[PDB]
Amino acid sequence: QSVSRAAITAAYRRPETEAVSMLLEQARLPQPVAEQAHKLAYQLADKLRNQKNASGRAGMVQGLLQEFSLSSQEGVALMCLAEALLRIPDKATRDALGEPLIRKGVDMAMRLMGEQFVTGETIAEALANARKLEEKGFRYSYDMLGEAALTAADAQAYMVSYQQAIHAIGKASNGRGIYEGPGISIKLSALHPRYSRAQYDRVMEELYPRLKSLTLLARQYDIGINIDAEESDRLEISLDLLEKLCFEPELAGWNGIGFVIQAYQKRCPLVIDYLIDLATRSRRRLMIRLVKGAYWDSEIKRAQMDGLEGYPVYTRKVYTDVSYLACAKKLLAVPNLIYPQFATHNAHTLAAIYQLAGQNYYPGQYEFQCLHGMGEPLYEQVTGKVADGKLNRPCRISAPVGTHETLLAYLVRRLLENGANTSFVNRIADTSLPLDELVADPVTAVEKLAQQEGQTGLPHPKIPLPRD
Amino acid sequence: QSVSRAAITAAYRRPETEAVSMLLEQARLPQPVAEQAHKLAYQLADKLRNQKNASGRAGMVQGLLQEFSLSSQEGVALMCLAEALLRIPDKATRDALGEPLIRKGVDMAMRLMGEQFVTGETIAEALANARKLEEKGFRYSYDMLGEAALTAADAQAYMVSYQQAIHAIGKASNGRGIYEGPGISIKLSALHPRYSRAQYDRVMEELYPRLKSLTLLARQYDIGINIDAEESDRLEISLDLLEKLCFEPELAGWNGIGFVIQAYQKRCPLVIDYLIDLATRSRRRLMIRLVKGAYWDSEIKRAQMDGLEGYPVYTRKVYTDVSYLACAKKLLAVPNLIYPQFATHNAHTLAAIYQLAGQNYYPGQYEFQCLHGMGEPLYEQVTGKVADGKLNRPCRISAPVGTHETLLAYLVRRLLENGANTSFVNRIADTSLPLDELVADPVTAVEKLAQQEGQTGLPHPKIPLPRD
Ligand SMILES: Cc1cc2nc3c(=O)[nH]c(=O)nc-3n(C[C@H](O)[C@H](O)[C@H](O)COP(=O)(O)OP(=O)(O)OC[C@@H]3O[C@@H](n4cnc5c(N)ncnc54)[C@H](O)[C@@H]3O)c2cc1C
Ligand SMILES: Cc1cc2nc3c(=O)[nH]c(=O)nc-3n(C[C@H](O)[C@H](O)[C@H](O)COP(=O)(O)OP(=O)(O)OC[C@@H]3O[C@@H](n4cnc5c(N)ncnc54)[C@H](O)[C@@H]3O)c2cc1C
Ligand code: PRO
Ligand code: PRO
Repeated sequence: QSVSRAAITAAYRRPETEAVSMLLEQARLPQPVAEQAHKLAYQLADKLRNQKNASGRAGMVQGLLQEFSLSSQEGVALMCLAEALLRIPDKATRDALGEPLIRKGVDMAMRLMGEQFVTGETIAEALANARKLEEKGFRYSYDMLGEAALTAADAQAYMVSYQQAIHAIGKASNGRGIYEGPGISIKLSALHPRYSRAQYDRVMEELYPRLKSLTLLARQYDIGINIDAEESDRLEISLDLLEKLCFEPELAGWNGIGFVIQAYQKRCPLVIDYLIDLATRSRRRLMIRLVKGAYWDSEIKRAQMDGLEGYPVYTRKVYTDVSYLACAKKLLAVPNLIYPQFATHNAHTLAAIYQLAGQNYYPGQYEFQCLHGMGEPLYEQVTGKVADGKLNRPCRISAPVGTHETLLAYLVRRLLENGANTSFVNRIADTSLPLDELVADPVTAVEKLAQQEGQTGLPHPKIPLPRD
Repeated sequence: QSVSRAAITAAYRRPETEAVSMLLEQARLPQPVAEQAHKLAYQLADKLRNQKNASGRAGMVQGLLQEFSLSSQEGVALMCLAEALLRIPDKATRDALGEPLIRKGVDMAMRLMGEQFVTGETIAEALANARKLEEKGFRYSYDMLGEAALTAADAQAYMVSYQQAIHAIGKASNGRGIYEGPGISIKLSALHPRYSRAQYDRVMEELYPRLKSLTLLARQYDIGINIDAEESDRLEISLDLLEKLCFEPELAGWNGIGFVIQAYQKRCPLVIDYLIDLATRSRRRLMIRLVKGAYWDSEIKRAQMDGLEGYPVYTRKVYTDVSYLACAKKLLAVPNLIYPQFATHNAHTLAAIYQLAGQNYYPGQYEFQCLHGMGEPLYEQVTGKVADGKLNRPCRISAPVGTHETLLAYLVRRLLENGANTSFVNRIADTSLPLDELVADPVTAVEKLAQQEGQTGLPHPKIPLPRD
């Protein structure tokens, strides 16, 4: 292994106290930036939570809930009475006065809950919905749903669907290019049967030609093509496929190759070192999507079943936040080698990146990204003209495309993300949680914990090492 | 009285069978137009009701509500189970498994329900919220809340507030003119103490100088100034004030004077004849807002208490719809004399006007109008580029401005409008009412009734003549 590859391998499951301790100073926002990040986060979160005055309206209630000392069911009864009285037109009059059931229930609940996250059933239908937000400065990346191909036929169907999508998106793009125009994202698990346990030689012989073919096609249309990151035990093979791809003669001089890295992995900073080296050696700018990570629940369960030395991911959410900030700094440092794409729905994460990116923004410096159905509310404050009170930073929406038959795995990941009490999108709905706690700085949070617990970066109390 | 004024007076309370019979053929859409109106209405209503697939989602439910023959509380219990099961991260595991209380209650319920209809507490705050929709082709008219001045001081305060608003809107308009730029609306009841019973000589001596002053000021900024229509027994005096205003030398050649007429009045078509004559004599194009009418409940109660020969308004909602269509045709016929502004939230009314207005639309031919908090959803399909799937017709939003202390009377009118089972905005929420019934043609509805009941335009069965 190369120096940078060896360093990745060695960091696979290193102890959390150690990993978190190393990240801390790399993630720390310089005091001035910290404060600007705080103010911007607070404001973003305020406008988002209180768009329709959901807090000021709670305040008006409690103001009467005390002046009369009434209960919940009490105050409501009064409002109904007041409503009925307001429907009196004249003021004077008002004044004077088996298993299939279960199998189907799950299918239906998935489809009902899933609609909000799907852009369209077909690529043409998704493209049709693009202009509305593209006219406002948003960009799109299309995500053909369907993964973990089980058969050769499965993988073939996915391959054909991706090709068709690229032709369609590429015709829609119409020369707009990899930054300003739409792109596509692909899952390697979709292109090779039984990817989860696939061996190196079969992946190269079979998966790679498909990856190359799609990438050449994307390049012909000059659209971005991004490789999604999946389970942690596929990181290594994904790097081998990326390595090989970046040295294809037909791809020389083209900067449309994109790759996701997951901040919840202890390996993330080390993967960045490798990528910086790869960009240098292959003479290109890589489009790098920095994400926190979508498979956390399964990663913990997987590690606990394999009874290994440790976890490949962090066990406290705040450590993932710290990792993301440290990694973001590393990416922003090398604008000649990387085009960073900062995927987040978290107002603080967004504000911190906005500040870390420094003065003198230019369009091709970086972009934000979000998931359809989750990020638009927040990024409506961000993408757009400064005169209209926006930040004038581009956001690319990831737009799932497919029918109910391909929706399951993606939906479950969205359920987990939205429903977790640690998630920003969950906590911002909790009007009992003060904005300041919601946008609290992750580094300072970690230092608080370290003081209270006796050392930095201890694992989650409820998540012991697999061997315990 | 002039011929046209005499004809108004004589129509004040004419029998509904007679009034409705006269309107019917004036309102009838020529067969071809009728069908295009139907298709457009249907489509507008479909997109509005089913924006987030609220009907297709009901269809998916009932499809299982039968395949298992489960009740409402039953199906829900299943969805919760299916939701909990979808939160299992791994598929294998999932598979294997006193009076102040009342006085305050009314105040609070008003403010809570009222927020959705108010644009801002102050004119500057309302103006600040303009760009978002003005950038999309919407226009605004600002409605300083507060009416029925009881004292001389009250009316003075309203006068001062209107003046300040005109300066602010006029500075915001910045030369955009009466069609493309924002304007203001005023209530005469706000400018004169105890307007409801005010005598002709005192109104002219006191109200008129204030009306003139505001209109001259509006003209200096070249912004529209619209006179709201209020209770029916103030129609006559409002016409006298308008008559006088239109002959002011300082207003000669200026077409920014606006005036509301209420289609639910039997007098409406006759008022149009008068207005057409007034525009001719005073040598101007009048901005005429055709509305159905906001005071129906009070009008019925007022007439029943005065025990007069009949009602000044129709007693069936469908007759008001017919009156509006007939009046709309009359207005569209005289583009040199009137700039018609068609206020409606009703998809059929809108579609019918769109068709009646004929081929070869030009911006200054007419506009649509709506109330803030009620019309934007519908007009998002209407105002905008044809390429984006819109109708490319302008809509002017009426935007209430003021604090909770001025909100009461307006809110009650909105409660009545929204809550009435006869209102389009109520029925469109009723997913059990088929789109075709919702957008049913009013003339054909009236003819159906006439066949079933034995004659055309009979009063509402539940609303006898006041003397019964
Ligand atoms: C355009 C786009 C593309 C994406 N592509 C991928 C992809 O290819 N692969 C993928 O894995 N994800 C991908 N993601 C999504 C992603 O990783 C999640 O949306 C994300 O982790 C949420 O981060 P957040 O800052 O919005 O929310 P935040 O609420 O700030 O953080 C949320 C989360 O932190 C983590 N976490 C939660 N609990 C813990 C814990 N106890 N210990 C340690 N970490 C914890 C998680 O990673 C998690 O989702 C993509 C997202 C977008 C917007
Ligand atoms: C910009 C703007 C300015 C306005 N200015 C005024 C104004 O100065 N004065 C004013 O009075 N209104 C005014 N209105 C509002 C108005 O009159 C109501 O919003 C309106 O009547 C609703 O009509 P619609 O076509 O949207 O709804 P629809 O549901 O199609 O019709 C609604 C209604 O029909 C009528 N109605 C209801 N029941 C009956 C019945 N049993 N018999 C006969 N008629 C019935 C009513 O007039 C009523 O509101 C204005 C509205 C707007 C948008
Ligand atoms: O599949 C997922 O969950 C993430 C989110 C978009 C694609 N990668
Ligand atoms: O006051 C009302 O109710 C109507 C609606 C806007 C102004 N005239």
